[PDB]
Amino acid sequence: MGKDYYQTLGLARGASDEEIKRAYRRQALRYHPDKNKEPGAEEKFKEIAEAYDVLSDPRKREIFDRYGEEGLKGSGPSGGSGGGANGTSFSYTFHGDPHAMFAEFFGGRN
Repeated sequence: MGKDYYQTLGLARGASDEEIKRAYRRQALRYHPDKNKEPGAEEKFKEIAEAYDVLSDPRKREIFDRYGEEGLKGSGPSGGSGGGANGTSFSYTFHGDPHAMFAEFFGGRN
């Protein structure tokens, strides 16, 4: 339905940076390799990692915040052109994967 980052974190849209980190920890633990091994859920984890990605990274934070998810995937206000993609397909920037951030922050623990 909706790829609401806060709903994928599992908290209120008006939550705090700290709560976003903690909420993210729960979710990253939820889909941690040693906790959950399922195809598609691995992609859900990417979507959650993406959710946080922007919450941790001001560079996509403004974007998400400004327009939302569609303005980051390439289907928002200029949907179809995806910024400069023009005719090129493009998923969420899962390259930006704060499982390295997570591994650094919490290390896959509580």
